[PDB]
Amino acid sequence: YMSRYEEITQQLIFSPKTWLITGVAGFIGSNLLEKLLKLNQVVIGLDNFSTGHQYNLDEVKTLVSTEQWSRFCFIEGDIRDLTTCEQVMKGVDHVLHQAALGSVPRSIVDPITTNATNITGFLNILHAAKNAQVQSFTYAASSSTYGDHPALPKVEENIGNPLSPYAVTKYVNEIYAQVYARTYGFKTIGLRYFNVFGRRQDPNGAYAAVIPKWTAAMLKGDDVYINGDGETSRDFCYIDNVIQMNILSALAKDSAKDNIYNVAVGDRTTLNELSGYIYDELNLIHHIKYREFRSGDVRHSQADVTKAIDLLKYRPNIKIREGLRLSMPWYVRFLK
Amino acid sequence: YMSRYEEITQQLIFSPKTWLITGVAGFIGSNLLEKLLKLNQVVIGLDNFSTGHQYNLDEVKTLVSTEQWSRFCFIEGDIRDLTTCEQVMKGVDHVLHQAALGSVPRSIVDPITTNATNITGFLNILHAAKNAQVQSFTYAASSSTYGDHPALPKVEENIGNPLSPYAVTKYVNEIYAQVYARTYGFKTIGLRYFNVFGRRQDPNGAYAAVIPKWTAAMLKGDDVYINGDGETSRDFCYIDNVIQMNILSALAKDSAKDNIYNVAVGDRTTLNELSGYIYDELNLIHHIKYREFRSGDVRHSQADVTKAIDLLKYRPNIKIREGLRLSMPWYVRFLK
Ligand SMILES: NC(=O)c1ccc[n+]([C@@H]2O[C@H](COP(=O)([O-])OP(=O)(O)OC[C@H]3O[C@@H](n4cnc5c(N)ncnc54)[C@H](O)[C@@H]3O)[C@@H](O)[C@H]2O)c1
Ligand SMILES: NC(=O)c1ccc[n+]([C@@H]2O[C@H](COP(=O)([O-])OP(=O)(O)OC[C@H]3O[C@@H](n4cnc5c(N)ncnc54)[C@H](O)[C@@H]3O)[C@@H](O)[C@H]2O)c1
Repeated sequence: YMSRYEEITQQLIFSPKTWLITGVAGFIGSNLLEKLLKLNQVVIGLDNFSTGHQYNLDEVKTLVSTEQWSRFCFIEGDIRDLTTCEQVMKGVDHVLHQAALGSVPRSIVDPITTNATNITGFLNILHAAKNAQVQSFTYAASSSTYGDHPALPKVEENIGNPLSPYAVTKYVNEIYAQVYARTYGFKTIGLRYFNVFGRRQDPNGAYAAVIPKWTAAMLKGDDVYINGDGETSRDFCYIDNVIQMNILSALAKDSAKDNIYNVAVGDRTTLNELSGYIYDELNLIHHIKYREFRSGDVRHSQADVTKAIDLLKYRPNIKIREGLRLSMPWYVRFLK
Repeated sequence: YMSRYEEITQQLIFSPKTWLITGVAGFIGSNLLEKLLKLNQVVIGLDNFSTGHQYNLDEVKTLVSTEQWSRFCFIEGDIRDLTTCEQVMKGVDHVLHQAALGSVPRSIVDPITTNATNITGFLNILHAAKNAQVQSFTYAASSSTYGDHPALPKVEENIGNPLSPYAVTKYVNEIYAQVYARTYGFKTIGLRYFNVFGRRQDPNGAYAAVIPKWTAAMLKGDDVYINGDGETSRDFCYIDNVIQMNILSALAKDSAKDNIYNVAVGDRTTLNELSGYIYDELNLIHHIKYREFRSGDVRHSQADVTKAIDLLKYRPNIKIREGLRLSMPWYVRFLK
């Protein structure tokens, strides 16, 4: 039972709000779209189809009723354009900012466009939200910001040195958000995601994340590569936990705002064990090589979620094995 | 005497280099242009005249030889456009990046514009220098990076939270510089200026700095406003010290690179004391209200410069009194 979350959702259904989702055609964005429409919220969506896809939007349309779909206004546009940022803010209550170009490798190889997308784009959205006087503002941050801090588990208040331009951009989102609270009274929540996974995470392309990447290859009978020794470890966190945290953040009490929260489950899985896990789960629905470490890549990652548990009454319910199980059927349909 | 600096300056007279100065039409940039052309260097300049002035360029031209001036290539353009950054970099040995929009209050009113010049702008120049593989890269950082840290005097390795949008941008300069060193081997030096003053520091404009502002007001007989009770203190730094630190950094040994240095005197002067000192030196060339503290003002500011003295052989040889004596005639001229 996700008790607090249950209750917040009940409020929303009775007293529906207008939400903006940037990144809405992407993985986490379209997941948020799915749930909010299912709660009868009015949603305004913004995406430029860079890493996101029209087919994410089409899938969501099939997952929700037609009255629900009718409360969704999609706007093709770019967060790098302040003007489009302000137009989409008009009448918004709740901001959920997911639009970014992710990936640590991407940032190393083009820190320029990524800076414009992830810093300039974020400030555009942040400033426009302030001027529009939204009720809340919750944005996607990153565990990569811990950097080279050696402590496990990772606690919000203790971070190291950024090890990639991607880490920098996400850290900058946090600092601008803090200064926005100091300078304007504008109180936000930043969510440091830890390896999110589930339905509609892109398996294709040179920047694919490890779970969909491997799943896709296992299905195709292709090779399953591992960047380094396989001991590199992570806190894989199924999207539903992320959707919970975004919605709790949006209706957080004021004292819980201007804070950063780890979003994860608190577990550690190595890349060796995951390789196993995905195979076992895919083999139930009836169907290995080592290379060099990825540069700018973080060694070990495990979240401490006590802070979100405490302040938001976050209840992480779906762990890695279950979440794989919920996902593999999605990837079969999608890749066939 | 300025032993190491004097040594360096003689070397340059004998074996000229190509220097890029961004912000070349500004206060610090045009002072750097003056010194480098007097040392017969090849200088590439870039400025968009946002806060800079064509007349600073005209002034520098009257102070050097036509042959010296023939080695100044001036480009009117914006560090926000990467292409123009890449162009001004070809054949450059030493980058002195000074272009930015200063002023805390400016950045509160318009955080978007400060962001674009100070972070996007800075990152474009840093990336192009990296790509052109220059010998050195030195940038204007800021004492605002100390934020709310309570130590005084201020020591490079101990900083607090950034207290305005401007402070975020200057802090982010440092972070990107450190990330470029880790990621691409590209070692920069960042210079945390404290309260620089001297010739060609704009006395006009809403964001005018205190020494020039007060000096204009004294000569016109306008009201000298003190923002608070006058015990507020600063480490006022004559330009020539800053010129010094720039050139030392440009030619620093490798191990002195990827480091941050305070650039100041190490002394603390009150606003009360300063209003005295300005008057005193103005009246030797023969010619006061109290209001609210400015919002978000720093109470006391003083640098510890031993790291500069130690690693770069800096000599803070011009103190506030001397510097004010040297600057007062320039202001009398400029203002009549
Ligand atoms: N998936 C993870 O494990 C993870 C981890 C840490 C942080 N994040 C962050 O979560 C957020 C959402 O990530 P995701 O995993 O859904 O990736 P994703 O690539 O599916 O979605 C990102 C979406 O943002 C859109 N977008 C990108 N730049 C845009 C721009 N300039 N203007 C408008 N839209 C733009 C893309 O088209 C895409 O739809 C991003 O900020 C990402 O950095 C994700
Ligand atoms: N003066 C101080 O006490 C002090 C203190 C801390 C930091 N700084 C920093 O020192 C540097 C130089 O400052 P200054 O005091 O000479 O200020 P300044 O305003 O006199 O000069 C800055 C120059 O940069 C140029 N510029 C601004 N944006 C530009 C852009 N996008 N493209 C091209 N040119 C652009 C302006 O036209 C101007 O000529 C700045 O980085 C400033 O933030 C100064």
